[PDB]
Amino acid sequence: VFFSHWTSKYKERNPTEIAYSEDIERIIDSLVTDEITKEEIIHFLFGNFCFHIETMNDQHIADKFKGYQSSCINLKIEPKVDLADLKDHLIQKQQIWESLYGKHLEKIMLRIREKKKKEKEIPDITTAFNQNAAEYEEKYPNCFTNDLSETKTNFSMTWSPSFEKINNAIINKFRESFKSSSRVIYNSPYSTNKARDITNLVRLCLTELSCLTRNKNEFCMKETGRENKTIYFKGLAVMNIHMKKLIRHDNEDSLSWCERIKDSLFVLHNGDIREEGKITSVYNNYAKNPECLYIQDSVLKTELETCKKINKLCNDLAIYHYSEDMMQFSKGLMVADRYMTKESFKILTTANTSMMLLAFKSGVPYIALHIVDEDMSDQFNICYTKEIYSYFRNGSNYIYIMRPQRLNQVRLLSLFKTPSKVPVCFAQFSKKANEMEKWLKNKDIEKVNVFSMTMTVKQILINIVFSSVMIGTVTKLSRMGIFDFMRYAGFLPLSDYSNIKEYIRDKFDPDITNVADIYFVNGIKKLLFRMEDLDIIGGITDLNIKCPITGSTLLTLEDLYNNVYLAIYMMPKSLHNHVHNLTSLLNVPAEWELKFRKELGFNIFEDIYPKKAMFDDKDLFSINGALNVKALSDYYLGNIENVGLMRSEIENKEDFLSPCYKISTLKSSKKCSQSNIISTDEIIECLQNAKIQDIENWKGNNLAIIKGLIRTYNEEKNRLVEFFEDNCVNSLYLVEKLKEIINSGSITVGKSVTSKFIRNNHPLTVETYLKTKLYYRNNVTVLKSKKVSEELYDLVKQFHNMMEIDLDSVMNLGKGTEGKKHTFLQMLEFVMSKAKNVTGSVDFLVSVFEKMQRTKTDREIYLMSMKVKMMLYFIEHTFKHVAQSDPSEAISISGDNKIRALSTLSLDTITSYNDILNKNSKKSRLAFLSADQSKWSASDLTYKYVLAIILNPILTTGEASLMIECILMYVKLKKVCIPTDIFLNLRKAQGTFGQNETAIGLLTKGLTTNTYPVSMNWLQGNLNYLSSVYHSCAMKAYHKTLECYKDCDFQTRWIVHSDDNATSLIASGEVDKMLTDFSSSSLPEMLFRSIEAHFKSFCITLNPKKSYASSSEVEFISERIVNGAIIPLYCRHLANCCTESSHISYFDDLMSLSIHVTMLLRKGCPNEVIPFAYGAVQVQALSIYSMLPGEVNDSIRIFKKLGVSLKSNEIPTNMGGWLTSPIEPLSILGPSSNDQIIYYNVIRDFLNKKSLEEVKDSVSSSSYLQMRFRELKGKYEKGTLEEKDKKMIFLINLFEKASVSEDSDVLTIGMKFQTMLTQIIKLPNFINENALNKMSSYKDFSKLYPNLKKNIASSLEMESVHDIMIKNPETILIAPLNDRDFLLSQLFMYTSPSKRNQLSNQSTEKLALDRVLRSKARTKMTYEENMEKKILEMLKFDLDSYCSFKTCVNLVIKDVNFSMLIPILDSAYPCESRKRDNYNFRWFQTEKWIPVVEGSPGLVVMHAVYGSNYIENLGLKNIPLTDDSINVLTSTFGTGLIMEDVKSLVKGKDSFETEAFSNSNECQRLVKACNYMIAAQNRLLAINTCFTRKSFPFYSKFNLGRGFISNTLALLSTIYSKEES
RNA sequence: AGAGCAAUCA
Repeated sequence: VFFSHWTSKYKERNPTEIAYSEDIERIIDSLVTDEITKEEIIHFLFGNFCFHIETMNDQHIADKFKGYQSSCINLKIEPKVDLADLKDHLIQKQQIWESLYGKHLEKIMLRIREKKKKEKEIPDITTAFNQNAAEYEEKYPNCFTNDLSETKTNFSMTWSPSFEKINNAIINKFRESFKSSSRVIYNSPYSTNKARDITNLVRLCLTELSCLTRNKNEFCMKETGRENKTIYFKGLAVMNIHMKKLIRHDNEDSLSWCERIKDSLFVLHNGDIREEGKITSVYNNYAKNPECLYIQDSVLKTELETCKKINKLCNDLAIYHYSEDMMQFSKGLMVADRYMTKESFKILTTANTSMMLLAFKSGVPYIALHIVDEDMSDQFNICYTKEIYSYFRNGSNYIYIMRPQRLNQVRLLSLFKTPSKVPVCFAQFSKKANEMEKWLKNKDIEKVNVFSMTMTVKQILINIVFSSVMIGTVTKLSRMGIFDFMRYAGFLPLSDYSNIKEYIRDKFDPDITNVADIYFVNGIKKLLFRMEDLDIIGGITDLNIKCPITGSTLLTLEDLYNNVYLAIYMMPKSLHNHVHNLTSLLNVPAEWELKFRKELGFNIFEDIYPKKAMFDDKDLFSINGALNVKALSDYYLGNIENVGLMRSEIENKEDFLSPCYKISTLKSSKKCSQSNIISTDEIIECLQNAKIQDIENWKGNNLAIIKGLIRTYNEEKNRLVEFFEDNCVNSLYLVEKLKEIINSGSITVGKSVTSKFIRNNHPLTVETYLKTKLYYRNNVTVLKSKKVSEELYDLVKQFHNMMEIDLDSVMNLGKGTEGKKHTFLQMLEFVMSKAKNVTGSVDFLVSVFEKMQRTKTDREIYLMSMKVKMMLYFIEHTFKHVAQSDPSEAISISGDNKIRALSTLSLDTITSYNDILNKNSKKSRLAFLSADQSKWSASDLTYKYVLAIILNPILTTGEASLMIECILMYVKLKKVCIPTDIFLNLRKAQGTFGQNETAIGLLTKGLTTNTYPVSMNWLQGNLNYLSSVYHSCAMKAYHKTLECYKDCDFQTRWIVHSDDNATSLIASGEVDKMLTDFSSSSLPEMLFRSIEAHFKSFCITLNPKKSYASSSEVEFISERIVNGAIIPLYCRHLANCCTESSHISYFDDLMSLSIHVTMLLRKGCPNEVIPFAYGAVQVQALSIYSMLPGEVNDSIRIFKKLGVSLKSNEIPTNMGGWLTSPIEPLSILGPSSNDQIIYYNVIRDFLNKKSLEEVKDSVSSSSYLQMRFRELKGKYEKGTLEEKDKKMIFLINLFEKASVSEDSDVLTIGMKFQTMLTQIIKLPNFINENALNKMSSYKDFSKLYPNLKKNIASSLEMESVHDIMIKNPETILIAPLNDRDFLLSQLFMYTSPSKRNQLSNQSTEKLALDRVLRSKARTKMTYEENMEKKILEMLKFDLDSYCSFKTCVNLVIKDVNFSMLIPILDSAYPCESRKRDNYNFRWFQTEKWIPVVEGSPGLVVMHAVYGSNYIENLGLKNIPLTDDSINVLTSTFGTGLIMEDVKSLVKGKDSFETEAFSNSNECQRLVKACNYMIAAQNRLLAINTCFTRKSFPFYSKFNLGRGFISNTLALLSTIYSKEES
């Protein structure tokens, strides 16, 4: 049935004695027990498919039986002759294999009893802290000091005192103040030549050098005296342009000092006099009158007043002005990295009236100067006692000079995100503080003041201000460490967890280097002391204390979880040093491989002899062996039901029989890191053709090779001599030529210059130096990051025997659909036959790159080659559907909603069954376990998967052999290549200081090899489905083992993600005797110890610290759920709103952040934080791209200057507008709703109607838009235009010019936003030529069409190129149908300007600085002038825009979601009758969705957390617009190649005449009007489509659809929140 | 002086 096709060519290959390795024989020989022998285990293993015989085809049964007979013949036994004999043997087997679970149960009970007695008990938390400090002191001697005057800087690198007096005025004020007598006073750091030098330097630079000037602020130094030069040079000598000093955790002096620091900072913040600014304007717009974001304003009146009071406190506590000063100073410091030299300096002044920075030429050093009044002098001295060098007095003021500093670009960006970070932290902490929010509710907005506060509330406010500043201005790494400890130290209020003292004893890092984080450490210590003192409301009886903001009288656990996780998630990412981070990341697999190698008996040099028979129920690296195959057989038998249907579904849905470019994963542009090196033949032939007469004529590769071998002769003479001996016959000739070269004197030599030799030279030089350096009878290679699409193009070229690109070979074959194609497994078998040949095993080589994981500890990403990527795709996608049939598995998720769906399904099913089973039973106990495995990749085995390939009943004999061969080569041939820069750094350090090395220097033979072996550690992310299938198999085996206990009945449930586990267990019966036998005091303790023992038997290492068992709380990955009620956890979206952006435009960034705003609205956030989230995303977008109000490059200012009739809130977001949509259309529809509402409002205003029903009823009748356009034309002709008509003209022309926009040569088969408009304005990216030159498709393009196309004859070549494009339009119009449409499309992608900038490699952090430099520049006109001429061209009428107006009206009206949301939003009853009976943020739930998911019916909920569908798919019209605009563009290029003044053609061919008729009018609009009435819908056989009609079908029906209706669905409420009433 | 703790950037 269903025509089972042989999907391989390896039909005659068996898993044993036919594949490349004989490891299967000793895998078998290591599996024999005392009761089950060799013929028994091979009978079961190679013939257990007979249970899956009712649902397989006859060819499948015959092939598997022939494979069984061949394998049993190969393994030297007598096979069974018939199926009935095999079934009789198999039922005898199933008896002797079912007699194992009792032995396994006794083994885990003995293991639990053995592990119980070995532990040591920590007496208390203080002793745990002392033991951690003692072991850290043993690791680092003399680290702890008692002198506080030698620690690090306290208040980061920033100092912002408030100023009381209302660019050159501040500078000459500092000039006037800095000319008094020398009354310089120095201070001790905690109660002096550098201070004298810096004081003389600042007084010289402020007296004699500031008045040669440039750019009104930057001055140099040449024409001054010798004494002034000496003072300046001493100042820069001071500037410079283990040694750990730590303080203990039990210091009370640091606590008192930090309390005084907090009080002095709060006194300092209450002195500012400014009341206008840039951040203040946007935040006061969004939060001063927050009723403009809601629809039903009158039904809630406490929430909006609380938001207003928080905004008033932010205004009165200088939060906005402090953030503005930080952002301005960071922008100035980023800008100051310019073409200046070391003898010139810059003066930086922000809008603050008395703060000055002296910036000099790693970073930019600077000096800060402040002028404080007499009343705040002592508080300034206390608050900044660490960082004051000197101060003096002038009149009634004090002048302060601060220390020299230095900052990196990432820290400058982190300080640049201060207005996004700080105010939302202030808002959330002030909301979560109970006494603060009740005082704000008690007092009125006219009477809230700082000086009217109770002392407790004032202390809470001081803690909130200090915590908000220290969170939003994070620069160091000790804060990152203590917040990671605060992340993992929240497991106190649960049951048995085994990390109340062990986690603090092991994983705590006492890296306290200043006195500000002593506050956080004391807060977490107070919380743990209170917890150890001894749905769910917490803190009303625990009486605990918030870690950041003290905040007594806690309401719920949700507030503390959100506060702590917001503090975790609002840290930067890329703050680690590159060399140290990469050495640690390369050191972890080296030691984790040396541990396995030294444990299991292998020495360093030998290979990976697979099974030593020590992989049998041991501790470190072992499985049971004879239990794993029974568990896998039982899992397959209970899981796989229909083998033929499952195989057919795999072949259809995953596309095994499709060509490789039809696979989405193997086609997209990622990095694959192939190997590339210059061969030795090139080097020796370059040395042969090197001419002593042409020493001065050496340019390029010859010079690079010559410098490399000159450095090799200077450093490793014997190595180079033996290299010449083993690679050239005329070694003496090469040696004497070397002597003649080095005796010429026309070259340059180099000493030890660290990584600068790599940095400022050619890569060819350093790679030939490494190759000539590390010659040890081997081949050393480096890795270069290539592209996946480019490697697929090269592989498709190589499969068709096209070694070199030929003009006629590609074009001669591939006619139509019925031309030559290929399949994925044909390519895979060709690639495997290539890679099995002897080539040095270069295909299995991995490069390691650094991921950014927001923590001080860092993860890594691995780059595997194309061949290994294809075998991993094969394995991981033939195991994808096996996980899709498992209901207890959660890697086959439909996004993020399904995770919560099956988590709540597990919890509510086990709670319901416990409530059912509790009635009239003997005893009942329930437990849950949130588990996290220790090391999922390094500590696990890989030969456990070979045992799982064989038992698969889906596969047949021949594909399982190929998978076994792939895995056996993957284990044995894998190695990791060290990057060249850190390799040379390690070699230099070992040469000059160490002469000995660590585990990496033991795996490498004394740092003489670039690559080191890693074998049993399959790297992270490579096997994500197989490991989860094995995890579920292990859990099912655990349940079947628990079934064997006689006294009690156990029911287990589990949810499996890779490296995750959420187990739940109900036990009934003799629970006391059961717990006595299991040596546990409670069921969570039993579950913890039994799961640990069983997983250790299944080679899965459980982490005893970061895993906890409880009785009512489950945590799968996040968003913990208690008693069937979920905890929201919106703080991830809250922190993502303020930190992460794409930095590609303003429009795209605004929609990307609005996605997070919508998701935060769906996750159930309080009403107060919503305007601050609006302001935060607006501050980020406007501060990076379209400048925030108060400066040049605005948009409202440009509109006001040009006098456009649109209002301030009517600007669309593509023109630089603001996110001004209401909240319910945002939460339901999405970020495109503001553009839709703007267009709908101007459409209703122009058509003079009242309701959407009337508008659509008038539009649906014909002869209406024509008469409206005729009336508008007559009004423009007479000149009696109105405001509504001008707005409609502007928006019609905006929609018409959005089709043109700029850089619109993109194919864009799938868009990101599905928005109605386009981007319109794009700053040109940083485009190079070297990265374009490295591409092999670019080399093929430059070889096939010559160097005239590299960057008369060029015109005719481009004419021929577009002629062959016009002759085959399917190449540029469709994604590649077959061969002769993919590779030549890749060559065709390089034609014309503005098509080669689609290949971009700029990171998201190196693009923001480029955009900051680019926006204040000419890229040539300007940004503001480009915008001004765009509105000047847009304000005119322009003719034949009726079709654009009609399509705009149709696209607005036709949306079913909009047309069903708008009347029910306009006519929704406000409250009651089971709508709005609660008011504590229980209106954000009901009025958001309950009329809507009752309008779109199928629900009964009142309080829910939503995971929505992709119902707003507004992308079925923009893709036709893009496709026929692309066809119009290439037709325009062809006809402009033909002739000029193309308005009417000269009667060429039929395609030219039809394209002339197309572009006489608007082609996209008239083909839309044609497809509106025609219903052809041809079958796309690529034969009759050209026969029927060329142009209109070829750019109408070839987008696989026309303009049709959308679909609505009921928003998919995952599960309820806890219902309140 | 500042950043970091593989003996690193200035």
